[PDB]
Amino acid sequence: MDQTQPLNEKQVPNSEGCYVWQVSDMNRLRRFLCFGSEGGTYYIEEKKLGQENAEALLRLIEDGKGCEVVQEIKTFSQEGRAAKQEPTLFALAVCSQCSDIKTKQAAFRAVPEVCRIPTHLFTFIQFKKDLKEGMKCGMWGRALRKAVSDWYNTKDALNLAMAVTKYKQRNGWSHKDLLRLSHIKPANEGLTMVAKYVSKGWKEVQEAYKEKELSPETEKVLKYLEATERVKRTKDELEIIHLIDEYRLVREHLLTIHLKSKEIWKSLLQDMPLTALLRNLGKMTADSVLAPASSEVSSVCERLTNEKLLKKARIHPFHILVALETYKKGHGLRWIPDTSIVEALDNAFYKSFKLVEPTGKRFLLAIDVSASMNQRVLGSILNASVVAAAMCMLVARTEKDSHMVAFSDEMLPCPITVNMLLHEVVEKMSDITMGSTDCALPMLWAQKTNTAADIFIVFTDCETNVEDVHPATALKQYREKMGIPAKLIVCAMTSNGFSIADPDDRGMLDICGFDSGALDVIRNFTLDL
RNA sequence: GCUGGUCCGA
RNA sequence: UUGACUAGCC
RNA sequence: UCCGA
Ligand SMILES: [Mg+2]
Repeated sequence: MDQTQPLNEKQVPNSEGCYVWQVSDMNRLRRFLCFGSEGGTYYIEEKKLGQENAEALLRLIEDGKGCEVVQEIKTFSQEGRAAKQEPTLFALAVCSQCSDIKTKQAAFRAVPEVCRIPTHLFTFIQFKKDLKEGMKCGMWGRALRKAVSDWYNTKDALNLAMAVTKYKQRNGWSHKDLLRLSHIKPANEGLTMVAKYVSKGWKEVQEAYKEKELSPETEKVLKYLEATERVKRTKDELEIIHLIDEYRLVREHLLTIHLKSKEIWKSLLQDMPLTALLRNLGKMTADSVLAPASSEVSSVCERLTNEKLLKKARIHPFHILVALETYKKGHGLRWIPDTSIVEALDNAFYKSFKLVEPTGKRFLLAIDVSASMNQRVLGSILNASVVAAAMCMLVARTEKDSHMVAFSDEMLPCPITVNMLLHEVVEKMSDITMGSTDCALPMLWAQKTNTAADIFIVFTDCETNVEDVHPATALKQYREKMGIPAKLIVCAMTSNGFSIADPDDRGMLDICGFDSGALDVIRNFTLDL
């Protein structure tokens, strides 16, 4: 009895034809939320992968778990546990469409909390448009009109003014489009002004409010909207700098000619929101606004390493990782990556995760480096082995008693250590992918060598394909031969529906890579909590 | 007063 | 933007 | 496709 044979009737064949278990639908939902389906996997094509997860979603709704789905989507969104928004928004769109009335109602109820910025709302609505044929249903019923109307009417006019000028339109939709389709009725004078600005433009608003009496709050909105117009009618460096300071305008408010100015950037740097700062490190370095040993460089490092703000702004470790890698590249533009910035990014990476108190148990961390793990993740340049290595570094730095190992169809030494800097672990890992997949190795190896481990964490895509015993079986053998209640945590690295964890074994757990809140689930499972 | 749906955006 | 239609609710 | 702590 080996992997090419089913262990029981509950097992199904994976992409290689070997037998594993079907991961639960709620668990597959989480994998989807964290990895999406873009780029598909080594075995499944993008489109097919998308349909598979969409199928699982519909199955959840059909099984009457639609409200649990929405709750899970909302939780991931609010806590920022997922690197990208597309998957959560696509899922919310499905739930808001054709689902049972309860599911649909919970979904729209979650719109304000899930769609925080215009880009989210625009993307959500576009997916509902794409789902319009496949789900045989229209989208502009009273519920969507109401949800969109509330999105605008429950917001402070001045804040909305910032939102509609910074994000005029994204992913196919503009605010004008939404107002036209929602037929919103402004809830106050500030909203009416903004609605008028979005629908007819500045000139219209100006003529509409001339000789008109306005509260002091409305006056603020008018002045702000005017500033966004004024900044586009001048090439004077100082006037722009003063408007930025005065109205806290951001990069999105400026013209191309303005972004060539080192001084405009320095003033832009003053109150640059966190994500924008992270993504423009390369640009500002090339322009010398982030000069070596400068005062800006030092300021930037302090912002990137402040755990409180990283959480507040919902900065995800994967964003940190991607930024780190491209910044280190030194080209995108050409620049000398600042070593202090590079060190701060490494530091922020770990801080971006939801940290927890250590358990003090013995962990054996095994990274799957088989050929399939060369698959790209989240449309980035980083493969699954690289991403999993980053997760291992996280766990290894949380649990002092951690041992890292690698494997394909044979055990291999791990070329990374707990003291390395992230960019270094990345370089040491993108040449390792090779060979077949034997997911039972870690447990078999530990037994053979008498290595004591309380927890086995295996980072893989669960596409095991060697004529060796089932990993579940290897785990059972380890428990008996070593006299240790070892547990296996399967850290999924894709959104396929396969798992080597035995559903009937309370000692085996399914979770997925780069869920910024995964360290919490691991701690609870480990401590039997 | 309210909430489901069809149409109306680009 | 500040709907049309339709189905229904208090 | 740039989440104002
Ligand atoms: Mg493989």
